[PDB]
Amino acid sequence: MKIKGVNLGNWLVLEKWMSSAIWEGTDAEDEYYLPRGLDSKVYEARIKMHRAEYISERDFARIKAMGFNSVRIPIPYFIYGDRAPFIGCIDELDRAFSWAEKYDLKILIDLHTVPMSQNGFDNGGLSGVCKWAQIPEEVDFVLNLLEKLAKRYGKRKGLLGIEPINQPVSEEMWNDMGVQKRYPPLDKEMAEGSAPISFEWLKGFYDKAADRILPNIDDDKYIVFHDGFRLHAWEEYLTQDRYKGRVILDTHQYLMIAEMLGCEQTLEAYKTFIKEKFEDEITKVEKYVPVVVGQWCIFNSYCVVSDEEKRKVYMELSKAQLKAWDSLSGYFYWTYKMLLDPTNQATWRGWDCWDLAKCVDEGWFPGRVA
Amino acid sequence: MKIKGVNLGNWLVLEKWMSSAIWEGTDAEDEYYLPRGLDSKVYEARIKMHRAEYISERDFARIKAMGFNSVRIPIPYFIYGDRAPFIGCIDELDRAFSWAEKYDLKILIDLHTVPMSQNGFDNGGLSGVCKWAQIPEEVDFVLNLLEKLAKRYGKRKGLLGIEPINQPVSEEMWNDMGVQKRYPPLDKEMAEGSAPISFEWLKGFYDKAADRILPNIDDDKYIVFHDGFRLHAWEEYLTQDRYKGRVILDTHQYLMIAEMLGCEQTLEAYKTFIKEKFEDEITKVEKYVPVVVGQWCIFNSYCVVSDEEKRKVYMELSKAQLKAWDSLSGYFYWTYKMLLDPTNQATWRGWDCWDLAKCVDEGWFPG
Repeated sequence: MKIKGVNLGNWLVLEKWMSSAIWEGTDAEDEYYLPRGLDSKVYEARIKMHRAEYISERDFARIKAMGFNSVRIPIPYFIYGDRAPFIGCIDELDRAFSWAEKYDLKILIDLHTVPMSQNGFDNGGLSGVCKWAQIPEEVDFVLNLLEKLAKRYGKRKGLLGIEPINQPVSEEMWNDMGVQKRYPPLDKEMAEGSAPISFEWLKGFYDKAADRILPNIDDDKYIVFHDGFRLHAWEEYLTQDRYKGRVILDTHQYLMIAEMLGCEQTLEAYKTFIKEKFEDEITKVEKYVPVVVGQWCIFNSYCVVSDEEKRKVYMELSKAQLKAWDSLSGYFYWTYKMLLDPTNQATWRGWDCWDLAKCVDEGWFPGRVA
Repeated sequence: MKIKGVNLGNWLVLEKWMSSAIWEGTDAEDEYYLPRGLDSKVYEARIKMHRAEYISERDFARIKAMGFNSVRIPIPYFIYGDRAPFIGCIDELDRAFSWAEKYDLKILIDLHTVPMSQNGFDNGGLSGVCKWAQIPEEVDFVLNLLEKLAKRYGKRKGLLGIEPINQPVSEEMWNDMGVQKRYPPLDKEMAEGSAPISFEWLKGFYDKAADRILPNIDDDKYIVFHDGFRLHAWEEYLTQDRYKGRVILDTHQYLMIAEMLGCEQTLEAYKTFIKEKFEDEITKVEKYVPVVVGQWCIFNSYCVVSDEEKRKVYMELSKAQLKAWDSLSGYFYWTYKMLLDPTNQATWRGWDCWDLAKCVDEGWFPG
């Protein structure tokens, strides 16, 4: 297994910072409140235009041309069109499968959002609220959704696997990130009582998700479990007989943490950090379960210095991380594409490196990975 | 600078065949009728999303990375926002200039559409109507618009030049192409009296446009005159002393026209046509005036056959035309980007080669 991938962030699951136009004229910060700030016909028009334009067949041709073999697609819980006022997008996912199959790429379906949220992050669609796991109706809704998706795509050549939930927040991450202040909730009463998701509860959900997914996908397909921010917690759970050869652990690792931990802002120090904190630690998990780094990037404060120097640095950080991931089962860069405008929004300078295809065009990431 | 360019078709000037989402739920065939088929708030939402998503900074980075130095940007006559119900797009053009200057690209501003049309083509915004040149008030509107744009951008590092009007239709084109049957007018009364634009009228308009543009652009910038489908008509006009060093002739050349004229649909026949009808003829014009081939592509009916042979044919047609243009002042591929789905909408198989960036990714055009 050598998964070389990109994420399709901000396509079917909106991330406000990655593109401004859909948010114009509203005060919404997240997916949940966007339709509440617009006339229904305007919301529909913007959503449908965004989904048609942001990712299309030509993007799959580009991803293949860069040497990737896989794509991770964040999908929303409302994909089947059964959760008003949100707009379904099963047709978009169907088209993605057709384009992946044309270009000999495989898709990891990533259920990125759930009703009432698994993390309270803005990327989860509902800022500052984290109550999904406390609401059995919505847990059951998600399990039914996962079953439907497995039945729909489980025999497809273009399926790599299914990830039952992105980024279920741990107690440590919930407290350390100060989630409800970092992503302040609009409805304070909706937010009160929110709780992080315990390891034991998550294992129980994973058991049920496996019961819905594994019987309904072909025997070469994978279930991909997010680490729930507990990289080293999963040996006993993921070495169970039912999972042998059928599972991948997804961990998300951002280079920017090096600076917070005191890494010197030189290439030599960043490369040592990548070797020690990323390669050396994560390969310990690879010993007993395949691991993909399902979100990572080259963002760093040093490059936020001439343009030539920042190009040199970005390229070396790309190569150093790619080298680390060669000791694992693979990776998905976060993210393939944004619509950032650092030329005119000067405060976003240093942040366009989260757009992988743009990194390639700037000389910040290798032109080909295979 | 040898001009190595791509067009930004379908960005600010819509062309229905290149993307479907904006037309959903309507039977509009062109720019003019789109707002007539939608609630105003829906039209505005769709136009604004399309313009934000279709072209952005990352596209200028890609164009530079692919080795181009120039973009040709079709703009609509309603760009300043003064022609209801259409939506202005000065901001978009201003952003294009900022991105071009960041990436060391130059912009040819191409006025692609005019009120009541210069060609009756769908790409002119109003199918089957061609009356602009018969309406002095709208000719004047266009002259004022060109003057404003020349003043706004004429001192900018990122400006290559200004093209006063795209594809003003000739008598021969109007007759031979059967424009009004190919692009039938929705409103027969509006279309009544449509007529092609004569060479003598066009030179008169060019004199007026040059008076609005040339005093307002710097000496390293150009007025770019479309040939009006008359490649060889311009020697006397464009060698006047006042135009020396300030002018480029824009000619549009499509390999598929060879098929209409009876060319065999083989690579060898296409290459012969490219050498004899493109290179050998257009280089005669380059001898007396700079020429750019402002729209061209690799579309051919042969490729419409194994994927590998299709790839080799496309790459050879790219290389053969690039070789032809090497003896000219430059070119702009039509077009940079489309949103076709040939996988699911098989009508478009063989047509995605009009998307230059996708050509590069398929190995149909040199990296």
